[PDB]
Amino acid sequence: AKAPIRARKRVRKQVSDGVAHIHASFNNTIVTITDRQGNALGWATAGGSGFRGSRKSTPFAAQV
RNA sequence: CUUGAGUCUCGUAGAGGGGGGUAGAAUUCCAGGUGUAGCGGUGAAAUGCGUAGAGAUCUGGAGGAAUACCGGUGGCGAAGG
Repeated sequence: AKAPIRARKRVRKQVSDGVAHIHASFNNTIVTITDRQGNALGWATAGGSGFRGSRKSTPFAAQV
């Protein structure tokens, strides 16, 4: 063993495939990637990107 | 008398009515797994929902109300329908 790399050479799972489920809501948009059996692996939102109801509800907030 | 009106047979369309029964789907709501700090609401957000484990996604469970399409100036009703 040498001293370790500056950016990772490896990654701890490799399940390859999933589903992005989007709930594009009337006030927001919520995006969650889930494994193929529907157990959610991680998520993020429009509204948490510094937006209230009034801006989180847009395709640009959803894009983020 | 049969012509107005009345009567049965018989062909027949129908969201007509009353009584009871019913299927699938949905609006709603919860838990928990997975996940992790977000969710929700407008004109503005606040009010409201969370982090004490939500929202979202999967799976389990709960209630009460109503039938999208079809569909027509159509068909039916004593009218309200």
